[PDB]
Amino acid sequence: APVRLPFSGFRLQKVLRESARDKIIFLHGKVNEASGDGDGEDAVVILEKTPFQVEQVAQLLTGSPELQLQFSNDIYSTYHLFPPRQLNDVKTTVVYPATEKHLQKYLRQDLRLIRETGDDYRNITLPHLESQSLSIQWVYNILDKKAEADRIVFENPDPSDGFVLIPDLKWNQQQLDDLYLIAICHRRGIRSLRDLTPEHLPLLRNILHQGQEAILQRYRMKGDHLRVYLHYLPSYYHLNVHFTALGFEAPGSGVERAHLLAEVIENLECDPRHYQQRTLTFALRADDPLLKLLQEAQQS
Amino acid sequence: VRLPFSGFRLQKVLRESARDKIIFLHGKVNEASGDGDGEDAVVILEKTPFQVEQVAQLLTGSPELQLQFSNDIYSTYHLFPPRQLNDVKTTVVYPATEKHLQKYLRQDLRLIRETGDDYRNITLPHLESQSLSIQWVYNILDKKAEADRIVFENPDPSDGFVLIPDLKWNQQQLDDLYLIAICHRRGIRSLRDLTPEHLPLLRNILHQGQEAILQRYRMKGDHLRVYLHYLPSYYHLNVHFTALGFEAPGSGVERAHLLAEVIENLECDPRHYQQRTLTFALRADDPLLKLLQEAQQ
Ligand SMILES: C[n+]1cn([C@@H]2O[C@H](COP(=O)(O)OP(=O)(O)OP(=O)(O)OC[C@H]3O[C@@H](n4cnc5c(=O)[nH]c(N)nc54)[C@H](O)[C@@H]3O)[C@@H](O)[C@H]2O)c2nc(N)[nH]c(=O)c21
Ligand SMILES: C[n+]1cn([C@@H]2O[C@H](COP(=O)(O)OP(=O)(O)OP(=O)(O)OC[C@H]3O[C@@H](n4cnc5c(=O)[nH]c(N)nc54)[C@H](O)[C@@H]3O)[C@@H](O)[C@H]2O)c2nc(N)[nH]c(=O)c21
Ligand SMILES: [Y+3]
Ligand SMILES: [Y+3]
Ligand SMILES: [Y+3]
Repeated sequence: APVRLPFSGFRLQKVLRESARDKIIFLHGKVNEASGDGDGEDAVVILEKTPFQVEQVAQLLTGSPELQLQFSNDIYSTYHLFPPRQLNDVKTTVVYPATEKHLQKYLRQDLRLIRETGDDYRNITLPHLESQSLSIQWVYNILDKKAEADRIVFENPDPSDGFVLIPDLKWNQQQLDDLYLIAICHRRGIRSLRDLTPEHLPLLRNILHQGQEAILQRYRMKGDHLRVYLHYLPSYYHLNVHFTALGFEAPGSGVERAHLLAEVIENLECDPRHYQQRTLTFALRADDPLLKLLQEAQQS
Repeated sequence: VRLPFSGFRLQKVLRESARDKIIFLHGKVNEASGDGDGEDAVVILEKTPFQVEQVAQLLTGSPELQLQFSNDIYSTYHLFPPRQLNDVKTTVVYPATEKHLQKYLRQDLRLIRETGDDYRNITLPHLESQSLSIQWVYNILDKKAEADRIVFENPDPSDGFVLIPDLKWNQQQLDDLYLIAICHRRGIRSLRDLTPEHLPLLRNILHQGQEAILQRYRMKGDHLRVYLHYLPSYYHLNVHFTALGFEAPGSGVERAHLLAEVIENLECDPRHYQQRTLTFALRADDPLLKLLQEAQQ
């Protein structure tokens, strides 16, 4: 049965980000303005065109589609095609209420690289962690079985080395070409790559190997078809591991943010304090006060 | 108004990108008309970008949604919009030749984790017995070709390099800035050949390359993603310099290795790149792939 948006009204305030490459748009709206004090609340709505399902397209092309001709020369032609309902799914994500930090995170990237030494992290980034971080209530809801419980693909229930593997928020689950799952560990308080020590080795291994094996069983997708990594910086500071189809150029899979789990494990095995001592490189928005702070300590 | 053929039997997905929302299909057409004799067609379909005004108006109307899930402040849905937002850009090549098929065909990729032993025992012998020609590189290094495109050169034959635009950058804007640095010293095949003896050369590429980009384009270094491919397509050490804001093809974690970190790894771990396992993707029809998989079973 069809539902509604979880608020009334949407009045556009700002296009936060738009891209013709992946055909996505991120909108900041005011919602629920006819109640209470009348100022309404902030919501983010993300709309993304979906990947094609090849069998449905071939079936369309076999018939008489609704078309307009845009270009035509000799053996080459371009049309505008207007498919029937089934091919028209738009993937819609809603963040509501959206905080100021959400609004900042999605906004128009003017990004800059920074190389963060271990000491920068300990002295500058860690103390200012709160401002970088979004609520992880959603993570607790999965781990506590209060949301997404029927989406769990695999769970190792061990309170220290265990994890839950679920389809990622970004994936609409309708085809395997952009397969994307997230694994969140049961153990609390591992903020990021920086907290990782050899004590986490059994946890990391179970994520990598039991995650791959669960994906093989559920989706028939082999491990050499997967690109499995974490982000630094993450947006949610509870360790989370992304399992993506290798054939999908996943957004956020760039060398300036993604770190392969197999390699994180081998670094820990070669070098116990690798993630507390070494320098990690990532991108921050140009006006991010953390950037300013990090730049300042990099001469002063 | 009509497709230039009738009927479509799918033959192969030649290529697709679930990130770019495009697919390239080889079909047989006219199989159930004229003769029975099917002709070849390529049809490329691409989703269209959103227009702000159409989306804002759809959303104020409280629209047509099917819940995927919700958790806390987060929820996701399938939305089936009115016709105006559903446009698919459809490109037809008809009749298609075998040369068109070849142009779009792309092999699927498979991941491989190459040990230090794997490289010594399998990969390097395979490389010794044939690779893509690096004549174009030699020709640049000694100015027979592309001397009119040089952005910067350090002539030192051990520790120097030429910095030049990459062929795929049309140079008309900074948004997609793409340059390549090629070292003067011969016989550094890739990352696997790197030792602390290369540190002067790596540091030069990083530091003088950023300088050059700064004087040439006014682009500061913290705007730059600077890295090597592994595997490279050409086996003569080359470093890529792209605008950070450009999500460049080949800058993914499964291929790209930041130059600054490669330098720091050498400082910390002299033999890193001969001993440690490196991870890359190969085309499913690459002879090296079956070689490595056989070795590893
Ligand atoms: C709230 N929530 C989040 N996820 C998942 O948790 C991970 C946290 O990663 P993370 O902390 O490493 O960093 P992110 O910046 O979040 O990575 P991310 O947002 O992936 O950033 C990478 C890039 O993708 C871009 N992006 C964000 N959404 C989309 C999208 O829907 N489509 C496309 N094409 N790009 C998107 C974004 O601009 C950024 O450059 C992410 O994978 C979330 O989807 C959730 N998964 C489930 N099942 N349930 C939830 O309630 C939930
Ligand atoms: C010949 N040439 C190349 N470049 C640049 O040097 C860098 C080498 O990087 P690299 O050695 O790290 O390898 P790639 O980035 O994979 O390179 P790439 O050239 O993309 O190598 C791949 C090629 O093989 C082809 N290819 C890629 N995938 C497939 C596939 O799946 N199937 C088939 N059949 N072909 C494929 C593809 O068309 C492409 O031409 C790159 O940035 C090049 O653009 C050149 N630059 C200048 N200034 N002058 C030149 O003459 C010149
Ligand atoms: Y108020
Ligand atoms: Y008021
Ligand atoms: Y089927």
